[PDB]
Amino acid sequence: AAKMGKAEILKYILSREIKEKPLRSLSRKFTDWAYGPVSSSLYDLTNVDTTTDNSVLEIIVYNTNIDNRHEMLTLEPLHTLLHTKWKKFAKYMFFLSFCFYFFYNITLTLVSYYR
Amino acid sequence: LQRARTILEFEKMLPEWLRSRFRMGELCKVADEDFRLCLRINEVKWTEWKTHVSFLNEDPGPI
Amino acid sequence: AVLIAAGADVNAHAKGVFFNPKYQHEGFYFGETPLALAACTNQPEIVQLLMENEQTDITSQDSRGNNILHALVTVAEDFKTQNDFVKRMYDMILLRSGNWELETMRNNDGLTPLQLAAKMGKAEILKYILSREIKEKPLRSLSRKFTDWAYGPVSSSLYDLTNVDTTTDNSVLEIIVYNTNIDNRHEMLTLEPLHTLLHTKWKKFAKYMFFLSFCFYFFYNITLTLVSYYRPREDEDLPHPLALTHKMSWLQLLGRMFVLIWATCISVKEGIAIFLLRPSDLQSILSDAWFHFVFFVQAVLVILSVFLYLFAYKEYLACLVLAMALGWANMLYYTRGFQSMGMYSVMIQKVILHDVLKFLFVYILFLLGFGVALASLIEKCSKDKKDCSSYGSFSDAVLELFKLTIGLGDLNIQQNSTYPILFLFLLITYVILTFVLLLNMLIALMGETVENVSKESERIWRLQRARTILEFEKMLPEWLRSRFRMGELCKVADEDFRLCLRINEVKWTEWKTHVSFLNEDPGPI
Amino acid sequence: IQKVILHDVLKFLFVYILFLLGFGVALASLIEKCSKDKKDCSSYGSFSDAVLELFKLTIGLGDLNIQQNSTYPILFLFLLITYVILTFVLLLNMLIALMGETVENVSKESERIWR
Ligand SMILES: CCCCCCCC/C=C/CCCCCCCC(=O)O[C@@H](COC(=O)CCCCCCCCCCCCCCC)COP(=O)([O-])OCC[N+](C)(C)C
Ligand SMILES: CCCCCCCC/C=C/CCCCCCCC(=O)O[C@@H](COC(=O)CCCCCCCCCCCCCCC)COP(=O)([O-])OCC[N+](C)(C)C
Ligand SMILES: CCCCCCCC/C=C\CCCCCCCC(=O)O[C@@H](COC(=O)CCCCCCCCCCCCCCC)COP(=O)([O-])OCC[N+](C)(C)C
Ligand SMILES: CCCCCCCC/C=C\CCCCCCCC(=O)O[C@@H](COC(=O)CCCCCCCCCCCCCCC)COP(=O)([O-])OCC[N+](C)(C)C
Ligand SMILES: CCCCCCCC/C=C\CCCCCCCC(=O)O[C@@H](COC(=O)CCCCCCCCCCCCCCC)COP(=O)([O-])OCC[N+](C)(C)C
Ligand SMILES: CCCCCCCC/C=C\CCCCCCCC(=O)O[C@@H](COC(=O)CCCCCCCCCCCCCCC)COP(=O)([O-])OCC[N+](C)(C)C
Ligand SMILES: CCCCCCCC/C=C\CCCCCCCC(=O)O[C@@H](COC(=O)CCCCCCCCCCCCCCC)COP(=O)([O-])OCC[N+](C)(C)C
Ligand SMILES: CCCCCCCC/C=C\CCCCCCCC(=O)O[C@@H](COC(=O)CCCCCCCCCCCCCCC)COP(=O)([O-])OCC[N+](C)(C)C
Ligand SMILES: CCCCCCCC/C=C\CCCCCCCC(=O)O[C@@H](COC(=O)CCCCCCCCCCCCCCC)COP(=O)([O-])OCC[N+](C)(C)C
Ligand SMILES: CCCCCCCC/C=C\CCCCCCCC(=O)O[C@@H](COC(=O)CCCCCCCCCCCCCCC)COP(=O)([O-])OCC[N+](C)(C)C
Ligand SMILES: CCCCCCCC/C=C\CCCCCCCC(=O)O[C@@H](COC(=O)CCCCCCCCCCCCCCC)COP(=O)([O-])OCC[N+](C)(C)C
Ligand SMILES: CCCCCCCC/C=C\CCCCCCCC(=O)O[C@@H](COC(=O)CCCCCCCCCCCCCCC)COP(=O)([O-])OCC[N+](C)(C)C
Ligand code: NA
Ligand code: NA
Repeated sequence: AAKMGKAEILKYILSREIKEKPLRSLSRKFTDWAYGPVSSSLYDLTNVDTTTDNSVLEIIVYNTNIDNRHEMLTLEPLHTLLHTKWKKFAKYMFFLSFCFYFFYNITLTLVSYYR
Repeated sequence: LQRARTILEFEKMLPEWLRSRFRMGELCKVADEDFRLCLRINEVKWTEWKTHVSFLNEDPGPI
Repeated sequence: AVLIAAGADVNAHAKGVFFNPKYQHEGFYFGETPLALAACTNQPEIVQLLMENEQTDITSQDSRGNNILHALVTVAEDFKTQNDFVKRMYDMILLRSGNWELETMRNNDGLTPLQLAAKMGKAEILKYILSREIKEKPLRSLSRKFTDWAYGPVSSSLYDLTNVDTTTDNSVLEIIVYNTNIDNRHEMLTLEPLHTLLHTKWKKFAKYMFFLSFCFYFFYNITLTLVSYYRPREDEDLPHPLALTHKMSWLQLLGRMFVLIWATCISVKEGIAIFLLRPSDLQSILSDAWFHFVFFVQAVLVILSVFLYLFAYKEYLACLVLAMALGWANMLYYTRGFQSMGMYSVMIQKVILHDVLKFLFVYILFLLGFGVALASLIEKCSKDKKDCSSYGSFSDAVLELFKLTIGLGDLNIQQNSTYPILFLFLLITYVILTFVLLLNMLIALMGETVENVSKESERIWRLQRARTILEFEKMLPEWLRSRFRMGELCKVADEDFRLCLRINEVKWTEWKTHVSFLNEDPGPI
Repeated sequence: IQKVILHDVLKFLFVYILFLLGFGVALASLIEKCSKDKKDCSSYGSFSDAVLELFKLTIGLGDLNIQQNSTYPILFLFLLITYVILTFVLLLNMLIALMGETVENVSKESERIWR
């Protein structure tokens, strides 16, 4: 479904929640607790995070064939998962890549202007 | 979408011991003899009032 | 119902940390009592069942001092997210209580439920309270809006001004104008008693104090300009004219004395105002205290140039010229006295922040980047003739590319370059990026900005004028505050005298027999 | 033409003249006397002369010489670039965008106004 860009089916599978008791273990979304209007849910990450090969997240980002990649990344477990990777490690590696490339351009400029 | 490609390219050049330090999700028991890694999202809904029946924990705090 | 009949305590307080959460997603605050829980979860039949029991204490307070009405204000949200149940729960509990005990109670911050709604920006609840009108006879004195007379489609109403006008501390009007936290101040000032009240203050005193502030600041800039343009330019005529360092009995000497005195008065007045309203937020520095900052810098540069001449350090002339240029630019503050020019100044502020700053960042990158590459391609000109290239250094190349952008001068492609074809390639690439792409895209992006903010620019202007009105009101003497008095004293109920504001109205669509009124005879009496 | 003059052009001219006359006095009072050996050492030598130079810059005629007879040459260049940003980048481009809003509204009614 991720490979062929079927966004309606993909939304249904990633957030499937079965409240009936004998078939509850077929869910991928679970309610952990609730009180009044407030609740907290858990989303299954088994074959969607990048800990295995050909995961759902990797297939969507690198899929040059389909035309709706930027709509499929709005879906519910994928959006928070990219946010968590940016906050923990990815924002600091991006700043360090900027600093090394800036110092590379400064030095190349100064040795060419002051020949 | 452009920033997402930058994130996954940074993730592949990390050593395997450092991939284990930055770990998305928590190990949870969702059913009898069924342990899955899960991601937590909170929510507030004011429009559909129902009696809550299906839950994993009776006590609703951060535990 | 089975538990209450068997002796369950109807006054218990759930006071744990889950019921008083530090962050929003970790719990659910509702006011800690069983009556408040049933109201906040939209259960109107349990609320009715609880209030009929005579053991239920309807006026109790929780750990932070909130009663039942404070708690409903805290959980309220707008119509798209929550519908209108919270407003309906407020009305049902208030009428059952039957007096003014609940709405005059203060929490641990010292706030009534009316003050708390203004502080938290709850616009739906605030609209309901300010215009509450109860037509049923025994509960009529709980109203804040009264019908004075009516005849056919024409009627005249009175609005209670008790804790909303600025005659007391922490009034509703003052809380809304100075609330830098919320994002909907300019929507809340459209509400019914607040809008006419600002109109009345402008007509009676505030429009005349605004004109007098303009005249004094204009004469201050005229005199500062004339004594700086007409300095004694002679080397032998040393003394600076400002403040009369050599008393010479010259007529019109008082303008040179006016500038030194008036610059001190600005620097004290703006020194106090920046102290009392200090922002912890850069968006509030630009949206409230901008013209406090730039009037203060201008007055300091005038005082600082006086000390530099009296010690003769020659840098006094630089401080004077920066003070003149900033002074005439500061005249744009006074456009907010008109609707047409005031909305135009709102547009200027939005276009600078959304469009102009992004353009300047990319343009300077292209200017400095192409500037070094062209300058390092030019050979030495120490041989026979001088003046063989205008791109001979980095400073010279940047100046030539800047003049090309604004279209001044001439273009010579015959420089002293080692590679003349490569020189022309880089120069044409610069023209395409700036003349064809970036300047034309700036015009198109401004068209999108103008379309969005034109919907809101009238309400943003009225918020700016409202801050000017309340600042003028605080500098009046107490005997003169009594002369300009909003409202009239009216008898709205038996032994109940309130200050009220009158608003007239014509309604052609709902025909009814008029029953509730304060006066049988409908004229101006 | 009548609607654009009244709604857009008159507001532009008021703010432009304030910037023109205000920056004109400040630049002119920074220029030294030219009574010594050579004449014609500055084109900003008076208030009338400085206003003419800033007007020609706006409509793009002539040449630009930053080497005047200023006491403080860096301060002279700072005020001149600030004038360019306020008029060339901000006010002239915003005028085009505001005319687009005026054309959209009055095009609905312009046939009935003509009749
Ligand atoms: C401290 C010196 C500042 C200027 C320095 C220049 C470079 C630094 C630039 C820094 C970034 C600029 C961003 C400014 C954003 C807000 C501007 C603004 O208020 O827009 C207003 C337009 O009228 C103006 O005042 C704008 C004109 C530009 C400033 C004048 C240039 C200086 C002139 C001479 C140069 C001498 C400089 C001498 C000192 C170096 C209208 O806005 P508003 O809708 O009414 O809402 C704000 C008002 N409110 C907050 C009360 C509600
Ligand atoms: C698309 C159009 C827009 C373009 C805009 C950007 C384009 C910028 C264009 C730049 C072209 C000018 C540089 C060429 C070099 C000339 C020589 C020179 O004197 O350089 C000197 C440095 O000069 C400076 O430091 C410049 C000072 C102004 C800085 C930017 C203005 C701030 C605007 C804020 C207002 C914001 C408004 C408020 C916001 C609402 C030193 O070099 P030198 O070799 O030693 O020279 C001899 C020195 N001597 C002269 C004393 C003897
Ligand atoms: C907890 C957060 C940090 C955790 C991870 C940190 C360790 C790193 C993890 C793994 C090691 C890195 C593998 C190879 C590195 C090669 C470097 C290189 O060629 O540049 C690469 C940047 O590469 C970067 O990731 C930027 C940071 C430099 C890493 C240097 C490691 C030492 C740490 C710091 C040393 C002392 C500094 C101390 C600073 C205080 C190329 O950049 P690019 O963006 O990939 O490609 C260009 C853009 N493009 C896509 C358009 C083409
Ligand atoms: C019935 C209607 C009138 C009733 C009230 C009248 C009495 C006054 C009431 C109270 C007294 C005033 C208190 C202090 C005054 C200090 C002056 C000063 O520093 O300038 C202040 C203006 O201040 C003004 O209000 C403008 C009018 C000057 C008041 C002078 C009183 C004598 C009256 C006239 C004398 C003879 C003239 C005769 C004319 C025919 C500063 O202006 P600002 O706007 O506050 O701040 C700058 C803008 N900013 C916010 C961006 C920073
Ligand atoms: C225009 C100059 C061009 C050249 C300037 C160059 C720089 C340009 C810089 C900025 C451009 C803007 C310039 C500022 C304009 C003036 C301020 C103002 O707004 O006045 C306003 C009111 O003020 C009046 O009452 C009108 C003046 C009548 C005389 C009253 C004198 C007061 C003394 C009496 C007491 C004596 C007490 C003293 C002794 C005790 C006019 O606005 P309005 O729209 O008519 O108000 C109605 C608004 N409403 C309909 C929405 C409700
Ligand atoms: C074309 C004939 C041939 C040439 C004739 C040449 C000579 C012509 C002489 C005089 C006519 C000059 C204009 C005066 C009338 C403007 C009307 C207007 O819309 O004002 C508006 C603002 O506009 C201002 O008033 C702001 C200041 C403008 C500067 C002129 C001072 C006004 C007093 C005149 C003294 C003269 C000083 C200037 C001397 C040149 C009114 O403000 P507002 O009501 O709050 O906002 C409107 C929005 N609303 C309608 C929905 C509420
Ligand atoms: C000019 C004189 C020097 C000033 C320098 C420092 C001034 C900076 C101080 C204050 C302005 C910073 C923003 C604070 C308020 C945010 C609101 C906003 O509109 O920002 C916008 C622009 O912001 C950017 O991201 C542009 C990137 C660079 C801006 C700063 C460097 C100036 C570039 C070279 C200039 C030097 C040239 C000098 C020589 C020619 C964010 O983009 P947005 O999405 O459209 O915002 C929508 C609103 N929102 C945030 C709520 C979503
Ligand atoms: C408050 C903050 C706002 C300030 C303004 C805003 C920030 C503006 C940012 C930067 C402005 C200044 C840039 C640094 C260079 C200094 C210039 C210099 O000193 O010239 C000297 C060094 O010149 C060189 O060595 C060659 C150039 C080196 C830097 C390469 C520029 C490309 C950067 C591209 C990306 C940069 C930007 C990226 C996008 C933003 C020599 O030059 P000269 O011609 O031989 O001098 C003759 C006189 N003299 C012989 C007596 C000495
Ligand atoms: C995917 C495709 C995109 C990229 C494609 C390339 C890949 C990039 C990789 C490498 C770059 C290849 C150049 C090698 C470096 C040599 C430079 C050199 O010698 O200067 C040469 C000029 O050079 C130019 O003017 C053109 C350079 C850019 C070519 C790319 C065209 C861009 C498309 C736009 C198409 C229109 C542009 C055509 C404009 C001519 C000649 O030097 P000279 O000054 O003549 O010698 C002195 C004069 N004399 C003869 C009297 C003795
Ligand atoms: C040009 C020659 C000298 C003329 C001077 C006197 C001419 C004045 C005579 C008549 C025009 C005045 C308006 C009367 C009719 C109102 C309709 C209107 O569109 O006005 C608008 C502009 O009005 C302003 O407020 C602009 C502020 C200054 C205008 C007057 C000074 C000119 C500035 C310097 C020029 C001198 C430059 C000379 C040297 C270069 C009001 O804004 P609006 O909200 O968009 O209006 C919508 C319609 N409404 C009112 C129904 C709401
Ligand atoms: C019908 C109404 C429409 C009329 C047109 C529209 C109205 C236009 C408004 C104004 C136009 C005229 C401005 C007044 C100055 C007179 C100029 C002068 O006489 O020069 C003399 C005085 O020059 C000086 O003393 C220095 C400048 C003083 C005023 C400061 C201007 C800043 C105002 C900023 C805000 C103002 C605007 C605010 C926004 C609107 C000397 O100058 P000179 O170079 O040495 O002369 C040489 C020849 N001579 C030696 C033989 C003598
Ligand atoms: C909240 C922050 C906003 C406000 C910040 C400041 C607060 C305002 C409060 C006080 C103003 C501070 C200046 C003190 C007065 C001294 C003036 C002076 O001596 O002239 C100086 C130049 O001066 C300049 O060119 C820059 C002046 C404006 C600086 C503000 C930058 C605006 C942001 C835009 C950033 C880019 C702008 C950078 C452009 C350089 C030097 O004089 P000179 O001509 O060199 O001397 C003769 C030449 N000689 C050396 C050969 C012998
Ligand atoms: Na031109
Ligand atoms: Na030209």
